Parts: sequence; C-alpha cells; structure tokens
Amino acid sequence: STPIQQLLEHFLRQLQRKDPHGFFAFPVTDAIAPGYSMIIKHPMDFGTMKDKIVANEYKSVTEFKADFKLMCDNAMTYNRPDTVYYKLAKKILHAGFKMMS
Ligand SMILES: C/C=C/Cn1cc(-c2cccc(C(=O)N(C)C)c2)c2cc[nH]c2c1=O
Repeated sequence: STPIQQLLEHFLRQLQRKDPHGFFAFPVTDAIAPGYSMIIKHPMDFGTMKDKIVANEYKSVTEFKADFKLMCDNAMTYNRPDTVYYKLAKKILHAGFKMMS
C-alpha cells in the first residue's frame, strides 16, 4: 500500500532471490539447529520481515536494513565459518546492502 511498503516488498523480493534454498525463509527451529534459541537472542528471518512489511511496522529503509543485517549476523553467529550457511549469510549481507545502495 504505502510507498515504503512497496519499496520494502521490492527489496525483499530481490533479497529472497539470493536464497534459493530458502534457508532464510522462516524462523530457525531448535530441532533443525540445536540450541539455536539459547544462542540467538533476537531471531529474524525473511518471513518475519514480510509480516512486518504487511503490518506496516517498518517506517524507514534503515529499520528494514537493520533487520536484514540482524538475520545475517545471526547466521554468522550460530554457524561456523566453513558452513554453507555462514558463507551464504556473508555473501547475501554484502550483496543486499549494495543492492539497497
Ligand atoms: C543461511 C541460514 C540461515 C538460517 N539457518 C537456517 C537453517 C536451515 C533451515 C531450514 C532447513 C535447513 C536444511 O536444509 N537443513 C538443516 C539440512 C537449514 C540452519 C541449519 C543450521 N543452521 C541454520 C541457519 O542458521
């Protein structure tokens, strides 16, 4: 609806294209990642970001960028550097921030 919502939906679509496996698509469960909720205090994922856009909870691109960075930082905190997850998070973090200027 609103201009910011339209822009953030556009950014979100482009970011999700960089995650074809959808590792970032939904909240990480402790079943898939043992101990996750005990290690990551502020979980974030593309699905939650979509819900926040729809609810009109972002009022600036800066806020959206902060949630995107949080999501990537979480993946680089929980996962070791040699994992596909860590490597994807670092790659998408830089590409996403460039893509968003
Ligand atoms: C780039 C990752 C972002 C978030 N994330 C997602 C998964 C995840 C989620 C859903 C499915 C799978 C998967 O395909 N597995 C576990 C085989 C992984 C996972 C598993 C261990 N750590 C993580 C993780 O940090």
